[PDB]
Amino acid sequence: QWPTFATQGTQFVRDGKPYQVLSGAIHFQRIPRTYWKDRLQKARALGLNTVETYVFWNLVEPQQGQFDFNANNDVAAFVREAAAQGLNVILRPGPYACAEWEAGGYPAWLFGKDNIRIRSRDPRFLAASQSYLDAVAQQVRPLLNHNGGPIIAVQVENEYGSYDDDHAYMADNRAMFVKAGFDKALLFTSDGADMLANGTLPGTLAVVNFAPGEAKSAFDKLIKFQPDQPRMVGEYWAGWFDHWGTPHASTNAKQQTEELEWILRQGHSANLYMFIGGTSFGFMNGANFQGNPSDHYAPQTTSYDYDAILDEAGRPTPKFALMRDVITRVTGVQPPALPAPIAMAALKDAPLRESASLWDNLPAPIAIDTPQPMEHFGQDYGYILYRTTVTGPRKESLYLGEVRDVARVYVDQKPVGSVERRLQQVATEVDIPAGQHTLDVLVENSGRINYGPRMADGRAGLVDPVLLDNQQLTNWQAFPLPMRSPDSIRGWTRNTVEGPAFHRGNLRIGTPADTYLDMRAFGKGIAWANGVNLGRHWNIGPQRALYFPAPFQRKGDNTVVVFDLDSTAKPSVRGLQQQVWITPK
Repeated sequence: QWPTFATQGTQFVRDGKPYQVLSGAIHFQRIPRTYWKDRLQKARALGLNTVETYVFWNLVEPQQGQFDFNANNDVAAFVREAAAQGLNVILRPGPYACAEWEAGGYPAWLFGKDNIRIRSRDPRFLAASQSYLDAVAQQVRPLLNHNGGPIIAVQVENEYGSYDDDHAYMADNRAMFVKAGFDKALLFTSDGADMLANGTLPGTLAVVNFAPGEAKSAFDKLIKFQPDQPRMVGEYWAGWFDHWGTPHASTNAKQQTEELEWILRQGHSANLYMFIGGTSFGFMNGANFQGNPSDHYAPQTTSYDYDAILDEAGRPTPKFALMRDVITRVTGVQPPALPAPIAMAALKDAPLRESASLWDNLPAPIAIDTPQPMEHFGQDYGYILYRTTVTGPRKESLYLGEVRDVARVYVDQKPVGSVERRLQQVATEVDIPAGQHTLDVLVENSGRINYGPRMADGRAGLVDPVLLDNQQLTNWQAFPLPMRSPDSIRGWTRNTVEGPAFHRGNLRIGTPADTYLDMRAFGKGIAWANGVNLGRHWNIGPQRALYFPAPFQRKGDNTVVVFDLDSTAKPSVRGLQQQVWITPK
């Protein structure tokens, strides 16, 4: 039996004794499962006594009614590994996680044709929430603290106060958590310090989330709001995340270390966000679109390095020893040793000598009168092509409206422009020769918005009327391109191909070892290595390589396939022992 965990006045208690929660965020779906134990042992080496993780709904119910808690989705196995390393667990199932993650964690299929309003009291959304909460609770039921397990606390929703203040909606969520059985652990909410009246529920513990430099101010607000309960920072943002096209974050370790010591010397509990951020593999990054008039769509990078205590690859940064020493001073307890370090390896340049045109890799066409977003065709992530026929000679403006999120436009497979809502673009000029010609509008889902008043419109692809000058274009074909396996690619040749195209070759590995796959030869797209979609690459930066951890590798030849929207002059890849950061173009 794990020790009991409760509150008693202004403190937490564990087996009835005063207890200060010392927690770090590790998202188990962002860390290779083989490496869960390593990251948990590093959390213990910092002096932490607790790990905290979200569950991402869109990974564990990828198709409605079809749950998956296998492999890297195995939340119960992650929790058991944490217990095995002597750590309490704080579980945050959402359903909304935020987390700089695709759609804040919401399944793509919620944005389909039924016109469900997410994060609201739409009965379809509430029923879908309950089904998901029941499923997660069944996975972890014996692990909940009142059943004798290590899960000491469970968060209800996430920062709802930054979204709205419908207290009935929050009460509905608490009641769903209770029906699922999560009341066998301490329930709580987290909010920004100015958002507590909006996001909380009387009778349920609140904790506060805040940035470096805000600790004194934010705790003053939490204590005023909730004077008779324990004090905890549910997320101390000890780092920050990146957007494509903006510099890699560099945050102030001295500030964070001194403020952490101040927090802990008050007796307050804390969760460091992130302890390690890891990677949003595949298409699973999020995006911002904030509320000010000068704010626009802003997609996040594949790496979730976060300038965290541990970097993306699990290596301690200088901030690790700084904060470890803080916790050692406060607790008076010498922490356990770090595990043996996990090595990085360099791999020689490997040409990718085969190419395959995207145009030779389309599915059967789907007939539509006007473009529709990808969820209309059952598609969650990746690309979608819209095709129609046009007649020239015309040099006119093609209006696409609010593209979600990047459109490449072609005429007879020759590029004639691009349109990104990131850049406030809604149209491109197109030159159409005399006669009939094929207009192709290829759209990338760059990641559904994960936060803010715009996140409920999670439709990806095209949604607006398409016009050429003042004439609406109708009668199209849609081609969903989720790119679920590279094994299906056809049209392979050793000739040069224009973008958009795939590129393939072997990367020989003697003994598997963590490496960064250098993407500097390429323009923009995604990459598979040994059959794993490692995520996105883009020459505008700041990230320019892709983490390829040892457990995704095999001994000997490893197939690499790289998708590039742009024509690639010299396609090849190499193994680096460090991330490549550049100043955005």
